[PDB]
Amino acid sequence: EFNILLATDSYKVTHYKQYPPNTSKVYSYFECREKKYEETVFYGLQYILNKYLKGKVVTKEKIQEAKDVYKEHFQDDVFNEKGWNYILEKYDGHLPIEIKAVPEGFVIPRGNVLFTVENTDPECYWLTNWIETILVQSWYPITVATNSREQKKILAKYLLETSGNLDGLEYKLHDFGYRGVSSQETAGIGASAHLVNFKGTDTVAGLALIKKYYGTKDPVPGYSVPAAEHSTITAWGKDHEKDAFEHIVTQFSSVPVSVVSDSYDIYNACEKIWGEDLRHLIVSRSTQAPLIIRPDSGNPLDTVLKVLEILGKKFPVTENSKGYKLLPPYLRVIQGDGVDINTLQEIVEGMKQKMWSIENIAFGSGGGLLQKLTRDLLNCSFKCSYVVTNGLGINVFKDPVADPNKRSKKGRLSLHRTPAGNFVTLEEGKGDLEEYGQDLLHTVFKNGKVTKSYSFDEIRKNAQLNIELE
Amino acid sequence: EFNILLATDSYKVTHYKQYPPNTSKVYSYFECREKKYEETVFYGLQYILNKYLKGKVVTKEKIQEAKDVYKEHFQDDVFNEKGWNYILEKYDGHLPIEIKAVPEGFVIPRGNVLFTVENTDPECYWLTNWIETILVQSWYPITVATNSREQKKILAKYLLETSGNLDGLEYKLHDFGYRGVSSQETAGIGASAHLVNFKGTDTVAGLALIKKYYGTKDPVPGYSVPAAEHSTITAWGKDHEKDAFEHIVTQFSSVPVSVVSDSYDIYNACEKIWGEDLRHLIVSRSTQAPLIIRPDSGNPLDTVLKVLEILGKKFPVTENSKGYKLLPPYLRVIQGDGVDINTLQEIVEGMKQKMWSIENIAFGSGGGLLQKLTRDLLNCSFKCSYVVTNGLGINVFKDPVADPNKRSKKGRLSLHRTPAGNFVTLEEGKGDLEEYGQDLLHTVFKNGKVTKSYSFDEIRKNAQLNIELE
Ligand SMILES: CC(C)(C)OC(=O)N1CCC2(CC1)C[C@@H]2CNC(=O)N1Cc2ccncc2C1
Ligand SMILES: CC(C)(C)OC(=O)N1CCC2(CC1)C[C@@H]2CNC(=O)N1Cc2ccncc2C1
Repeated sequence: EFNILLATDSYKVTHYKQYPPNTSKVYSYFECREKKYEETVFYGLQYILNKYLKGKVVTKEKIQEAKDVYKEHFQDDVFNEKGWNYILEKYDGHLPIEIKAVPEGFVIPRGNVLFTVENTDPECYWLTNWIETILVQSWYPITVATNSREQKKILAKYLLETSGNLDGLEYKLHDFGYRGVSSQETAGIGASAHLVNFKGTDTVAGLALIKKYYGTKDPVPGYSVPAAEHSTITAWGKDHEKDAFEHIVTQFSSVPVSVVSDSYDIYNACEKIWGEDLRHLIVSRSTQAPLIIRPDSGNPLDTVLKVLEILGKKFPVTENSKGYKLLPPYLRVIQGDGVDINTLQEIVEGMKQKMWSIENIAFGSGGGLLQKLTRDLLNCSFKCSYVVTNGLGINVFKDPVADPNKRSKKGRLSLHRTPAGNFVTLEEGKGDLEEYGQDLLHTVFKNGKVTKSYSFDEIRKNAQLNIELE
Repeated sequence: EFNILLATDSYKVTHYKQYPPNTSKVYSYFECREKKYEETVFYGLQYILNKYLKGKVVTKEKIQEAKDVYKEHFQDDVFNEKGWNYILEKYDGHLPIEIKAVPEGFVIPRGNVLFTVENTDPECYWLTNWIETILVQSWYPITVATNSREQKKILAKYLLETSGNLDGLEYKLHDFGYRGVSSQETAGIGASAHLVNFKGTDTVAGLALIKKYYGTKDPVPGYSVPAAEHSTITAWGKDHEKDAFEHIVTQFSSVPVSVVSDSYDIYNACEKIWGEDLRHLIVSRSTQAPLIIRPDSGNPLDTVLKVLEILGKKFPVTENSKGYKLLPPYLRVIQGDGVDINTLQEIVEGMKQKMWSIENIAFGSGGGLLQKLTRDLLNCSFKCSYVVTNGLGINVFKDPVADPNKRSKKGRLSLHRTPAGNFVTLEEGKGDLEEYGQDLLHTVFKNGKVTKSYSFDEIRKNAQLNIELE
């Protein structure tokens, strides 16, 4: 059993004794604080609301367990038993909290309010920041979705330049990250975030998360194809790599198949094994079932270029209408080693310079896609901006002398469209003046109930690229 | 409800069709591959074995669900229903797998076998690498434990040099990482890995994980103390920072209390508020209840040094027997911003150069400790080294021409003590020659049962620093 009373930073257990006396309201907000990643995809809050925050989340037993744990953990009795019992007795253990959020999938520039949190009962002023820790973990799906989207921009730019269109863009960056993340839960969350932008994944955990918490009209939100790993090649023995390749492409003769080719010598594999010995098994394949050759080692750019050079001399290459070289439709390449947002850019630019179409290549990314990301990439942060004490509201904030970048916003916040159609966050309750049209934040959680939800289809629509919007 | 049939990389669903015909055995191993991190702490496999791998992990319902999901995911019927049904019918859904591993908490040089996996039924040759994905996630607790231990070495060195002993070392690096990790599950796993080396944590999730899967003689494996956050200071209003400080130290007058002091001006807070206005409330405190001043912004080293210099002029400083400056026992500092293994080193060395004892300071680390780590840091990797096909065992491996660092080991593996008492991994079944004594790996999992396990107390003992043992 998950216990929300045990799902906070230890020090937050002690904060109910630290706020000003006679405080009836604590109001806090989340932003991806300003100073590359100029705009962020808001995604993942709905998962947290449903899995952890909604319904009866307080019980007699959970309160007693927290009491027992904290007694030993602090070697002291500090723990707001009275405060938690109040929620249990008054609200049947539902959290007296209201959360307002920008719609999921929305693409918002840095430094804007993305969601706000406040208590709905004066007794529970302490609860707003109790749940900071769990809500701030939304940094992860936001960051995966954003970084995945930025890679989609790079791919779109180069695919368009080298081919004249964006056909198949949504399968150009595949999630290989299941083994390389920190947990099963992280795998599902991160994979789901990547699927906001693409349709290809091997991180199966993402599928069930989307089905349970978001939903799609299609049976599944992500797809894959058969592929070898080094074990299915090397098991045949060093002298039998050709036998492995032949067996595998024949087993998967009528679907696309990726075959890792660098077990011993990627260049030999391309030029002699695929390019000569087994060439007859390749050139006979359907356009709907290409062989996808997979290098997996060496300098990513150098290796991709050398593989393409080798294949271009063993297979019939055409020149497309943009002037770029194109392998025959039954043959493609996938680079799935060392791919991150930086190396992706390097590879596609290198290909373009050597006159190879991005049509020729797909990418897989594991650690770079799902694990090599932190909360400080987008400066995802939760801060109190407004309190009511003795019936008077005051606008509060931090502003550390040595770091203006950590200054936080003041007062009650709202998010608005500007006259030019951009975004602006209004501070100090100025949204109440109604000079800027409707607040784009919507109540998504109130008093233990999820009040507004988005489908995965809606999220995908909101997160589209401008070029996709033609 | 976790389903092991949906907890693998998609392509592994297709591998049972790719191995050589009549393969009865696939044998694989995990290492932290050689190229500072020269030695790794082996920790976390026991969690995976118990939570995910043991007992009846296959049911009719789980098979049908996987079948239904993969049909859509692959747009084809590639799923091995028969193979999974065999496990259900023959072994009541228990995995016919044997896993041997080095004891948890063991500190082992890079490039050694840490665990091995093989099928115990010839029909389940495909099962060995099915579970690669889930087992490889052990990289995370291994890496957190290892990186946390490397930071303990730094702290030990400087604490010993500046004070003459290691008293309180186990509380010098505190886990602040709960909000900065990618999920609740990751938080618990990561926190538990840090607790292999230290006793201080705010990531409460780590406590219940340890209790459930490992166990300690003590009631809890980790501890904390009351502390403020920016919201409990700023809520008082910008003109009332002093009132906030006074309220908090008075509420927590007889236990240690950390109070964040950089909301507006860290240097003013130290020199004028703590150092003058509230000095009388500080010098009266017990040595068991110090005020711990917490800066949280600016250059970490520069800020710590300036804070110490300020405090040194407002409070009575002594010189310890090693010649280093020491704040009075009722006053300490905690630096919890921007701390990672690199900045930790820079701060303690800078303090040493300015003649400040490491006794004066403790560290908190969040993102650096639990999130800013990837599988490539220690090159944690799972590879097939031995197969049996047509009754003949063959030693198998990869050895990519362009990257000798990715070469894998050959044949049946074992771990041994050398004549000088170091570790060596024997390949090609050479352990059977008995020239190197007994295999140090133990069977930890066999046919659905955990066969050997370790308490958290034993893991801690195994992971001790030499300087602690000495
Ligand atoms: C056919 C079409 C053009 C629509 O799509 C593609 O051509 N793609 C290129 C090939 C593709 C699908 C997209 C990526 C997957 C093949 N999988 C693969 O190579 N894997 C899986 C995996 C998981 C973890 N680690 C290592 C690997 C190696
Ligand atoms: C008294 C003794 C000498 C034994 O130990 C210390 O002096 N310590 C320094 C103070 C200590 C305990 C060890 C760390 C905790 C105070 N907690 C704290 O500042 N937090 C918690 C937190 C969690 C997430 N993010 C930000 C923070 C800010």
